[PDB]
Amino acid sequence: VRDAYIAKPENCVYECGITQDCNKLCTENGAESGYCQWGGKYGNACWCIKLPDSVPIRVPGKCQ
Repeated sequence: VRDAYIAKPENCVYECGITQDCNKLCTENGAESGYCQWGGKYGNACWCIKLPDSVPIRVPGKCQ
């Protein structure tokens, strides 16, 4: 597993600061940890700590 910017398909980010449940969603997904990254390359997004291969992250492209 490895840290990264967790997201939801199709290639879509997960805004935070309003839900404040990144740690829960991340953990449940199978990640070691997670939180709300307020200030990232693509703005505010739910960050994930230690994510399994099966659970990829947001990739550079369009959303569907």
